[PDB]
Amino acid sequence: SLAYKGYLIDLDGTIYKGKSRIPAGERFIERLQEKGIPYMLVTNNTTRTPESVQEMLRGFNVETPLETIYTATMATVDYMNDMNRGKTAYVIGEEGLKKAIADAGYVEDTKNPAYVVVGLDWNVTYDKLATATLAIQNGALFIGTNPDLNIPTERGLLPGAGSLNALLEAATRIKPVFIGKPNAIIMNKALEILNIPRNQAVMVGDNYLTDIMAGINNDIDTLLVTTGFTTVEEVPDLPIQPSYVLASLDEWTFNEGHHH
Amino acid sequence: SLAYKGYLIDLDGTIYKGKSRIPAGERFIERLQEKGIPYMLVTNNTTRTPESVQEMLRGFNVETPLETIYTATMATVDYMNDMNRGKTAYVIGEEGLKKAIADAGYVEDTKNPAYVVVGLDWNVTYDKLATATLAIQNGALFIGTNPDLNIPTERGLLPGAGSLNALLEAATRIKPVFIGKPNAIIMNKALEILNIPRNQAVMVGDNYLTDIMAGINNDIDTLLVTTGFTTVEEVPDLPIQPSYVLASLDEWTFNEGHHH
Amino acid sequence: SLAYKGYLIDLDGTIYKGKSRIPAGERFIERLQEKGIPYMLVTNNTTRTPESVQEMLRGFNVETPLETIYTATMATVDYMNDMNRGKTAYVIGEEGLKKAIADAGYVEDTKNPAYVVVGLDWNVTYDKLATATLAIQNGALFIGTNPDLNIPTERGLLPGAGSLNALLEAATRIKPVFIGKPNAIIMNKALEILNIPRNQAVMVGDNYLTDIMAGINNDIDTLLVTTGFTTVEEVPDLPIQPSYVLASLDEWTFNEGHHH
Amino acid sequence: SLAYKGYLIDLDGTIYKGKSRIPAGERFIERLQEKGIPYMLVTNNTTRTPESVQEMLRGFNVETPLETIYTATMATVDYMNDMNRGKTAYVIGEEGLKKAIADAGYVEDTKNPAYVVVGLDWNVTYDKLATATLAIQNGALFIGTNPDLNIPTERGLLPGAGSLNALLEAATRIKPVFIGKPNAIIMNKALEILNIPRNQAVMVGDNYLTDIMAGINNDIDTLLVTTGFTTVEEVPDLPIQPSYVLASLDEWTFNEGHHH
Ligand code: NA
Ligand code: NA
Ligand code: NA
Ligand code: NA
Repeated sequence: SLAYKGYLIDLDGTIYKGKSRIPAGERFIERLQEKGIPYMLVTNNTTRTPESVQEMLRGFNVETPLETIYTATMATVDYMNDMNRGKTAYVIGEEGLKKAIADAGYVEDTKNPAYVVVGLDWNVTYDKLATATLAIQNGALFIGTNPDLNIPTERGLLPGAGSLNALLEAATRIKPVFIGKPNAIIMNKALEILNIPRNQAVMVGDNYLTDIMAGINNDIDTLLVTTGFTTVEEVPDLPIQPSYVLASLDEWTFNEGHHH
Repeated sequence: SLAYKGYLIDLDGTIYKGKSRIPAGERFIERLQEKGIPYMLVTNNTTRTPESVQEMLRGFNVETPLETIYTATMATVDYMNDMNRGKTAYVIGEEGLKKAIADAGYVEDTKNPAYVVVGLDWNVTYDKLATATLAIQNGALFIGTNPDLNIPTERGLLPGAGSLNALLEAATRIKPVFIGKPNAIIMNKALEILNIPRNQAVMVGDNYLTDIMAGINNDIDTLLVTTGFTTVEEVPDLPIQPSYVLASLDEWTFNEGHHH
Repeated sequence: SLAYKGYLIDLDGTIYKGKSRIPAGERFIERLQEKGIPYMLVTNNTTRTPESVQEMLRGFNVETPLETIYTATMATVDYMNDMNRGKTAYVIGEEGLKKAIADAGYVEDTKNPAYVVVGLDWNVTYDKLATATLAIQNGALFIGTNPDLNIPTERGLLPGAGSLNALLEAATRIKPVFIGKPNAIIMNKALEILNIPRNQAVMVGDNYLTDIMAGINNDIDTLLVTTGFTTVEEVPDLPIQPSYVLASLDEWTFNEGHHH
Repeated sequence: SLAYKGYLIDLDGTIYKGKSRIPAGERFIERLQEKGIPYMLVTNNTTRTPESVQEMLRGFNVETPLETIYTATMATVDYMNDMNRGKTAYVIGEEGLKKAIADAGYVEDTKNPAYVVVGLDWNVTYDKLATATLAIQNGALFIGTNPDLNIPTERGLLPGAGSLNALLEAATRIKPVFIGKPNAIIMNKALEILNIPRNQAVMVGDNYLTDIMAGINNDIDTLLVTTGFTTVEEVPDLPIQPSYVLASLDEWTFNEGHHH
């Protein structure tokens, strides 16, 4: 009857919601901190530095150590460093991702790069896509930062990183190695930093396809909170139920545990 | 032992090859004309008017009546007119396609168009893709002009119309109605203009996935000539052999026929 | 303002429903007959001879000439005869399909058949699937009779012909040529027998994915009647609306027409 | 310049080949043992107990502790125990898999089982497939033991577990959680038993799509030995090269390491 010993937690839709608060999300982090329970904040977003995420969270009454924040950009860089294929890349994405990759020592090579890395680019163009296509055809290791097919905006549900990757997969017949949730690489790396065994951890989030499938596919218990992307109405028809479903994180006691 | 009574024929790779001649292709049309055998020239290209195709072919010693030329742009417009969903559209593509659609009376509606039509756009942008995504989500009838995943260029095999459509299918979960070869709509419409029964026609081309599958999927005999996209080396491993495989159209006698 | 000149019409779910009547379906055929309007009854079912369909329909007060009935089995045989690849086949399916193929002169070849043909087999086995896999790998022309993923039964929605084909596509990497609705081959052949131009015909049925997509994908107007597979509640969320949606075929006047 | 500290190693195609020896594979294990380097033998096969694998390996001059053997059956049971959805299952597979699941306390429930588990069944039938389909539709957690599309036999490349899963995915629209290589679950669990950090481990095998993609997708260095499924000729066209490619395991020194 041991309680969970560590937490992996989504941000947008869970701890805050766009520009709006989720006060129970703020209290969830507050309570983790008061109890001394380790956690990681795990996001597919590739546009912010961890410093920027940390500062943004202060506006929602969350003061979290820098080292608790783990983004798909960090995991992408970490994977590139591990695979050790060479310090050249061609990148499609926002400045945050491009700067992280360049800061890690990867220099732009538009023709024979070791890596082609593709995240959301709000200003993607045919020519960027053609450049990536040829580079992939020429043998670069093709990485997608995150598989999300859409990104919610004030305009509506626009194409996400996963849709841009879909164009290149169609054009090259090469499937990208996707780093972000629900895939293994970001989960393994976040678990490593958490330094708690997988069977003592819980993944907490609002998004069934990224957060909850992250737990199902990687064998980690799951807490779905219905404050974000996955609506209350959608829960009954989920093919695989999460370990827990909550309307508010205030319902969580921290006494919950695996097989407990 | 009746010879084929009509021909459906690809252009680039078959009658000419980019800026270069295929002299036996020119002689194939010459011989059709001398024998009085009806034919259509059927292309997935969406960037030229039939007038432009006709003029271009003169440079390769081919003088063909305007009415022999049938492009994926024409078939797209014809399909839109038939389906009669309304005279509004949002189009991704080159000027040739956009002008044809506007000339047909479709006015641009970026929000609630009856149709979203997607062909190759050498200058596609995130914002054009986002606009199409929302319009499709809002209920527009989503049409792809042609399914080709790539387009050959001097640079290499770049993303084609089919790859741009792939991004939108990923972002919307809606599969486009593809008009161009090897799909039925362009084939039915070309056959209609040809005015010869399907079982008395042959589809002639260089490209297995567009021309030869056009015949296999639509039940029309096929002549593969290995002067273009599908190489001589690839022929043995084709999953379904064409009705005929030729190294040069000069080998064709016009005495060939169905079950003959 | 010309009325439609010919009809293509689904059976189960439209003219009758399993063992139960749809009286307005019976009256639809009665009215067609009284008005002298040509029609075809077009079904993906591969288990009955057209004689058997004709006799069964008598129990639902429908007396229809034998030549009005066109099944996926007939269209499969017709396609095999047209493609003229040789009088050998390996077949997965029920006795009705196997007998039709043998009656057409195709002899069983388990190793090097010209054709592999796959429909629903209520008693499919690993060994039949392995036999078909090897035969396809060896170069046989792989045909699926109909693409339906499921078949409704008293037990529930069981795997259909399309699901059996899916196993073989996975095992061989070869996609079958699917004959049945909504694909072109059965539609072209039914239209040929109907002998009415495509733009003067309407496809009538209860099943969006087979009957209504048959019209959308092949450019034929569509009448969805909500007495069968596609429910009234599902209509608003259809990606492409049918030309007409009716709760009962009694609402149809026969004065309806294309662009009319 | 630290050498790898642990090994994950495929069996058939790597340590032996069907009924035939790979003597350098036997010497690879001998050398690991002499050097005291920990290893796991990781296989997608679901038909043998680890005792049976251990006995079989003795015939190839390999004496390995029982605890070094980790199969897709073990990992499937482990995952079912972890997910803790209930002690009922419906299983498609061979007796080895069925016995392991029953030994773990899962009782057969053909209607409302907590789990549906699908591996290769040499005698699969329509009725077993229909039973699984309904059980999945009814909400069971659908698990595929291993994703391999084919299984090599004396007859040829027959349908594998992944192809049987493909039928059920088509019939249900539910994708299985695949346990076996190259998926994360079997890799994480083997790594756990190995008790060596991921970045100090190497995955060794003959099969690009299962063993080498296991390393690429899960961020573990890879040794491809060309004695089995992936041929020497196929190596140049691999989309992502392994960390090492060897013609014989005799070329490996055990001085090789990560970034070393
Ligand atoms: Na979220
Ligand atoms: Na061509
Ligand atoms: Na029906
Ligand atoms: Na192997």
